[PDB]
Amino acid sequence: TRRFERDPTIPPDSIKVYSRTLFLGGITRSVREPVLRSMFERFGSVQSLILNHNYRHGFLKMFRRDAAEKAQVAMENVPFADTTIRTKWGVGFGPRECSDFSTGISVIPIRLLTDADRTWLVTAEYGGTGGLPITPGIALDEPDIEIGLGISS
Ligand SMILES: [Cl-]
Ligand code: NA
Ligand code: NA
Repeated sequence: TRRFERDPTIPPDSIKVYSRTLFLGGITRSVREPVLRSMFERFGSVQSLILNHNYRHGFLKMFRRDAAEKAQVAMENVPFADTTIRTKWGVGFGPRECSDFSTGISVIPIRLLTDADRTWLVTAEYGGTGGLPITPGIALDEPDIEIGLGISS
């Protein structure tokens, strides 16, 4: 079910966004996408998994925030081959400075949302407002991003 919570105790003129994105550290070339995908599918459905071995990292997005929380706890520090897979909260939406890297929760002043950010929030298939306007004092899950700005599809 979509998160759309009244969260009136957060700071004025802001929204709270729960990340669905996990940062993956320790990603040596012995750590491959099909294997990580199978590991994370235990916790829920995986929406995106992109490894960049050039940087020894990857980014995972779960369809559901609750699945991301379960995955982050279970996969926080996993010995594997020549490395240790280290799963931490990432940020996939909004200003990076607004994201608490300890918890994967952003509190974002509405004034810092770009027009693309605003549009993605209200039109996202997963996360976001579920088609409602952005107003202060609401908590939401990370929306899907990086698609065209449109309301016809
Ligand atoms: Cl799921
Ligand atoms: Na590393
Ligand atoms: Na570390």
